Formats: sequence, C-alpha cells, structure tokens
Amino acid sequence: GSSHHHHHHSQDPIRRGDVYLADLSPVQGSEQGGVRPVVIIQNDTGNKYSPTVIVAAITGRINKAKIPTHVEIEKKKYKLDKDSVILLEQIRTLDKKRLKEKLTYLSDDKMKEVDNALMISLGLNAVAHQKN
Amino acid sequence: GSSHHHHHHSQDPIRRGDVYLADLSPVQGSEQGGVRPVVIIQNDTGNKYSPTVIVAAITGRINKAKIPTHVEIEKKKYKLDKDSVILLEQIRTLDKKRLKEKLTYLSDDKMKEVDNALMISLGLNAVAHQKN
Repeated sequence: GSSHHHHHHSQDPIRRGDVYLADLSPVQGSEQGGVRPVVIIQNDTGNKYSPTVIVAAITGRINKAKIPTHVEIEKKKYKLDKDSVILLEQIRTLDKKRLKEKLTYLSDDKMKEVDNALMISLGLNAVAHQKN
Repeated sequence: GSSHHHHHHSQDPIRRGDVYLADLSPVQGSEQGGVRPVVIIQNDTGNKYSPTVIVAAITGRINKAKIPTHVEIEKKKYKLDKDSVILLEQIRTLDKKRLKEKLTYLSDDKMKEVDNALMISLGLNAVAHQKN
C-alpha cells in the first residue's frame, strides 16, 4: 500500500498515451480529419500550463505500415474491431476544447513506435535524418 | 565546379528550414494562427510523397524563451524588424495547398533548437521526458 500513482491521475487530466476523441474538424484542404480519436503524443507540461495539445490522427485502415510514418495498433487492446493505423505525418495541435473524451490507451511498445516514427515523419531523428 | 547541390533545390520545392507563409487559418478554438510565416520542420520524404507538411507557428513577440517550447530567432537573418519566436507547442500540419511562398530561412544552430525544443515540447525526448 504505497501510492506511487493515485486512483485517478498524476494531476494532468490528459495523460500521454490516453486517447481522446477530438474535433479535429475544420481541417484545411487536404488535412485529414473530422471528429475522430487522436493519440496524445504531447509532453507533460503542456497538459499543465498550455491550452494546446499536440496529437496525431488515428485512422481505421489506410495502407500497411510500410512507411516509417504509418504505425499500426492492436485492435485487441486499442478496443476497435479492426487494427488501426496512426498517421505520424497527419498530425496537429488542438487545444483542450477540441478533446472530448478519453477512449483508448496505448502500450509502451507502441509509445516507441509513436515517438520514434514521429521523428522520422518529422525529420528530427537524433542521428540526423540524412544519416540512416 | 562540382554540383553537390544544384541551382534551385534538391528536387523538393519545400526545403527544411525554408520558411513559408501559410494559411494556417480556420484554426480551431484556441489554436494560434491565421496567415503567418511557418517553419518547415518536416522530414525529407513528406515533401516528395505526402501532400501534408508539418510546420510550427512563428510569432513576432509573445514571451521570452524561458520555456523549452519557445525559441527565438535573430531578426537580422530571419529578415524581420524584430526577433521573432517560434512556438514548438503551437504547431500543426498543413498540406502544400496551405503553403504560400518562401520567405525566410533558418540557421543550423536554430535547427537544433527547433528539432530539439520540439521534442521537449512534444515529450519524445530520446533520453525519455521523465529523465532530465
């Protein structure tokens, strides 16, 4: 009986890896979305002090994760009927007013796909994107 | 004479670090923007095959870069009359139809602020965001 974590959250209502539906809507032109589940990839302090959250769009199916920007998630844990794909290229930043409700939750191993795929997708690879 | 680079671009019309104005507009709720210059933080292949581009919003002045999510840029090179701030928390993804025109250009040092600030801001730190 030692609370390393509490019965609700750390303090942050938005937890990293806790999936929120978001009204990703009035997306411009070729931006993909509408009200869909999104993945919270964001830092810790953004939840605390910023009104803005960075998220990545979830897609049911689209194309096999053959590209380092597409990552797939197990229907089994992620609670869909189908294995879903996260598009690390099709991301955005949405303020807390856009986030509706906690739906789903990611695994630590997919955290690593997510964080990491993201840097390939966004070219910030810590080894330099010109060095592969 | 040995063209390691050509007289225009590599092939990509959008170069990483080449600043485009963007119609960042119909931003939702508390999203910050309108038509403004944005920073191309994106990878290399997104320019080639994806219609989408990831960018971060440029702001004139707002608050001193005391937060690892705020980075400042020299008016001198960046071609403004004021030192501008890039907000790595206030970013988004915009398709090539949003990008208007090349304005400005970043330095390699600021590249490193940008790539790096970004992982703090988005919690994907390659050392884990829980390990500082």
